[PDB]
Amino acid sequence: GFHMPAEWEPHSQCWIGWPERADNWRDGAVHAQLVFTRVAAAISRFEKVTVCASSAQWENARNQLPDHVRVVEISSNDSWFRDIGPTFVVRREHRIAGIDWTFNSWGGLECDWSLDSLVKKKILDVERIPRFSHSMVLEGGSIHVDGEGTCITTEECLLNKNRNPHLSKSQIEDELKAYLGVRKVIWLPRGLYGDDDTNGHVDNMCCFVRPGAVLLSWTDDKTDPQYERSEEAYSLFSSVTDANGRKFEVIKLHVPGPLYMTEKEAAGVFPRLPGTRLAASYVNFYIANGAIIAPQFGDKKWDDEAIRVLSKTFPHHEVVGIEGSREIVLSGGNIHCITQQQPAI
Amino acid sequence: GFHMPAEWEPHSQCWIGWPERADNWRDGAVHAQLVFTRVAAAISRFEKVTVCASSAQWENARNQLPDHVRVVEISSNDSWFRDIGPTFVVRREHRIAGIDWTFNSWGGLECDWSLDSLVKKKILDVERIPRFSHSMVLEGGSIHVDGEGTCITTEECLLNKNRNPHLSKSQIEDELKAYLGVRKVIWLPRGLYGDDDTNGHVDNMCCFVRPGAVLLSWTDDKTDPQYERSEEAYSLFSSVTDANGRKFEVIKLHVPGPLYMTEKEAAGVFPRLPGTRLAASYVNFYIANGAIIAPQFGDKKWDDEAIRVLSKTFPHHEVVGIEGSREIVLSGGNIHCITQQQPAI
Ligand code: NA
Ligand code: NA
Ligand code: NA
Ligand code: NA
Repeated sequence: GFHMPAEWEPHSQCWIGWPERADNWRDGAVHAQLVFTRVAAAISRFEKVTVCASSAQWENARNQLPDHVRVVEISSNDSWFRDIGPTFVVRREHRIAGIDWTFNSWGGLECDWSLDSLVKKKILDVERIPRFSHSMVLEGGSIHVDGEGTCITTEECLLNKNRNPHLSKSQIEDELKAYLGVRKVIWLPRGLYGDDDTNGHVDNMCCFVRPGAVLLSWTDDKTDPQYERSEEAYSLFSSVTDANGRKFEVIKLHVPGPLYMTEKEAAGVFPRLPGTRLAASYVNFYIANGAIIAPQFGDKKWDDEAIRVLSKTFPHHEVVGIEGSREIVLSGGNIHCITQQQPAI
Repeated sequence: GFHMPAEWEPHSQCWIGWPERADNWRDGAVHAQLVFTRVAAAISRFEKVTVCASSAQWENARNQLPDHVRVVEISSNDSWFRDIGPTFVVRREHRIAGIDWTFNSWGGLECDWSLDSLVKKKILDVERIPRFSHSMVLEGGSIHVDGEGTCITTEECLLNKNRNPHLSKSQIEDELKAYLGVRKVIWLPRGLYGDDDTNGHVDNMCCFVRPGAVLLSWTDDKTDPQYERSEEAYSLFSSVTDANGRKFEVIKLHVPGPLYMTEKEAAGVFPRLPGTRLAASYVNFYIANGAIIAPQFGDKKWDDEAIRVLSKTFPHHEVVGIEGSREIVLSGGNIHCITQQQPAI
């Protein structure tokens, strides 16, 4: 009787990690920490925030973050709490639980994720919230829900042999149905071009706005490899209905750039290579209570256009652009990847 | 308008650390961890418990402790949360706060306590409880209160030049009055003989049973050096009144032994020396909601007598003796030293 509510439904708080590993974040994560502070501070205007830092980083996080953000000590390999935090479910006796999916470092065998694996159970232990363990590998960034019985995902990620090669698509779909409380799963073939680290997480490709409506990463440039992925997703959405028999409205959200890691950015990481195409999309935003917390990549034309489209799309939410989001995407993710909502009960 | 309530007043939870340092706990703390589990499990029958472990120990603590005990990650140098946890105060607007006294490793300059110093603020941050910082050095084990305006302490500890040599007795007393919400401080000259590590903490010498009544560490052996300390305290209690003008009832609680570290015990620590007299007293018990959690040192005569006296003294509480408490005292403390109550509001 539990289900995953939509991200726009009310939250009691948001969980965020704290970056530090010098081999993934340039210059010892100094720039990324400034942006994590900016994101946490912005979200905290709208809902309570907990930032989780290692022992070595706790004082730094506590100094940078404002007093009304809670700072706890939770050790991790890295700081992508969308994927390593628990996925909370509600039953409207316990009324909230967390799903502890198995983590495997985004298909990483094919190199240590043991601390990251413990993040789900540690957060649930802090909150004294029951844990539902699952042997299936899954990351929260790979699924999206409308809270009304529909889930969207990508085949590129969930059917990759680096995830659950013991399972067929039907078996995976049945676990999503049972654990997320959904009745229909929409399988986009592919996520964002260039998102090789996650194998095409849906949260970088498409998300719900409301039941029956999605934002879709888009480019008007038919010569760019993103075009065929976005067009294929657009065609799928235009050909199917949701779990309640609604047609989809699709709103295009144009990708920046393309953006590429510079020599200076790559040199700061102790592998991240000069010229690497960045997996950048404005779709990787977080919905906080009454707010959209949206990336800004330092590409003025597309940054301003994304704020315009998000403001029109979410007319009852305050849209907040976060300067410096390029510093998150240099390490492979964005605002949605670093957050995990806790639904209110 | 805040004051420290008595330890027998209702608690919302109890905070406990988790031992691990091989240079203070024999055999890598394996024996002490069994006893910390025993104490936490016993307290948890009566009130909620949080055990705080380092990243390296979190899984071990989580395995040993029962499911209804919360396990959080808080780093520390060592695990004496009576002295390194916050002292909570209540105002019956915020109704609870924590005092963050300065810690200095029990006068330790005259050798690293930087992580221990952060424990107070970390616990208050987890709970989102306001923090009152104090520049004065103080450990919670060095004071005891009745919740009705009286505090007892020792001169041996608080007037030692290794604590607050900038302050006179009057200045220290005024800080206790202001921060604990007390109107009279009773200064025992001395704590327990042999308690050189803490310089005679009151919690190993004497504690309140109820307003107007104390338990006092005692020996009938006039040849033992404890006798003159206990007799001096008995005479003081018999000569003064409390903050409300009550005379004191004194109940004697006979020390075990004396007990001495064995060669085998000392050899297990990676300094703790063979033959060291142990600073052992049954006074170092914890009052949980409706329970007395009391040491048992493996000295059958005095262990049984302590349970008899505590059961008579606290007729409305369940007395629970903890087997293996000698393993705590080998490292310089006991059940009261490893706990810190959080008062209910
Ligand atoms: Na701060
Ligand atoms: Na991958
Ligand atoms: Na356990
Ligand atoms: Na000392």
